[PDB]
Amino acid sequence: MDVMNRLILAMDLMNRDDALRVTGEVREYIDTVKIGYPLVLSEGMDIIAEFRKRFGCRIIADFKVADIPETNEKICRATFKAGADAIIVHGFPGADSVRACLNVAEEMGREVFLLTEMSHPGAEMFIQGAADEIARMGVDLGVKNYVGPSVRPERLSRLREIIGQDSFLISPGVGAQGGDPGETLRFADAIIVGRSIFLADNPAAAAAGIIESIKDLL
Amino acid sequence: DVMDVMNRLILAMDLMNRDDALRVTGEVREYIDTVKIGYPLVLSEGMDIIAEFRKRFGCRIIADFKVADIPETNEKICRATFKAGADAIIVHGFPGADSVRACLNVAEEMGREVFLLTEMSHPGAEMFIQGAADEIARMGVDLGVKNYVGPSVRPERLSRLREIIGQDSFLISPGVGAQGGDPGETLRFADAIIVGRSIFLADNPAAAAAGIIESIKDLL
Ligand SMILES: O=c1cc(O)n([C@@H]2O[C@H](COP(=O)(O)O)[C@@H](O)[C@H]2O)c(=O)[nH]1
Ligand SMILES: O=c1cc(O)n([C@@H]2O[C@H](COP(=O)(O)O)[C@@H](O)[C@H]2O)c(=O)[nH]1
Repeated sequence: MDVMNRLILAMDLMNRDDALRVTGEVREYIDTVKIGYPLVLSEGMDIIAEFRKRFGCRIIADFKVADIPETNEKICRATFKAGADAIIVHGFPGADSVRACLNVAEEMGREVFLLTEMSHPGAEMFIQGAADEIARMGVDLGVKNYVGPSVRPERLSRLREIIGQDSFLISPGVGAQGGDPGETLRFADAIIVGRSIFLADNPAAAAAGIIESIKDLL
Repeated sequence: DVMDVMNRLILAMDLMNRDDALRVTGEVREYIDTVKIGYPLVLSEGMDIIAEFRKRFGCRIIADFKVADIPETNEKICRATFKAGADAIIVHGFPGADSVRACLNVAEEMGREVFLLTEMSHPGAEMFIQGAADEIARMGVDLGVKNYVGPSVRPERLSRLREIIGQDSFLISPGVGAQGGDPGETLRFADAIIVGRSIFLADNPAAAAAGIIESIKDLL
């Protein structure tokens, strides 16, 4: 997966007008947008097709799928029908739930990203202790795409070690949550950035600035 | 101090087609006044489906969104969900206390309820969730969570969850019917059972619901 400027926009604005305007403002800097439930639940799944029509970007549906296998399959079907190129799945609910997602993705020509460890403080309670094993489970299942936390580079590095250099790894928590763009790209293929761009006075200037700071990694 | 679930039976409406979802829910409305709507239906038909159910049936709506993000995003998801008219939302506990608190804070501000999912009913739950479930439940109690979800298919685990949360907490339980859980046995511990496929895929969903209710008649 070739992500322009190694930068994925997390578009979590909840207003269609603002989301389209801001994305348009930064479109020259990205070709990959992560769309999550804040936008989808506020404006509908039709927003995905609208982004493809306007921007011709790839779309990662950040739905943190975390149900039983039966329901996971339905969620993935509905999501790929709406035009998502990929979907993010939690690993914590175990292997059968992940495999359900992998099956639908294969059927529809899409990718699954496995969320290992998360970036927020609460991740330390239960997720962090399971994260290495979740990553190994991903390897066992043939998962090739992973998500891990920018805010804990030692954990992100360990995740990279587990999955190998051939796997694709993207990482949120850059900017607002304190992660550093350059340090994160030591280990991740691409960084995910939301508020640092979309809440900025000048979103285009914010995006440009982040890219300038990693210019030599591109 | 808890929602009054008619017949102790909650419909899991996981049909993905608006016409079928509406038809089946209409057919069982005399037996059930509380409906669980999840992402299969919402991602297929939009959040306005919640409005449509309220308009047609006047049923309570539990949004089964298994919220499992960072606190910032959890807040936004809860806000959007309550704005659409959901009475309650289901939240995962495994992402930890700050993520749960974020949902509780929005629910408090907006006058709605959070249900905390503590262990799940599928085989995969044994890998990571089961080992964390007792602590997730205890965390819920510490945070002031009053409503919980736990699995019908592991009666020993459901019983332990009930112990942890106490008799005053509200507990609902899926996995009844299609996944093998027994209505009566489950209601030893849960306030209400959640049933999906064994009602909505039945030739006669009303008869399926009526039959389940007949089987637990002495527990109502
Ligand atoms: O561990 C994780 C996994 C995520 O998907 N995310 C997501 O990545 C984005 C981060 O946005 P921001 O740059 O504003 O902090 C949000 O959409 C959030 O839901 C995260 O922050 N941490
Ligand atoms: O542990 C759990 C938690 C759930 O929410 N569920 C949900 O409960 C419902 C079960 O439906 P069914 O009766 O068709 O098996 C589904 O909506 C599923 O997503 C579950 O099955 N197990």
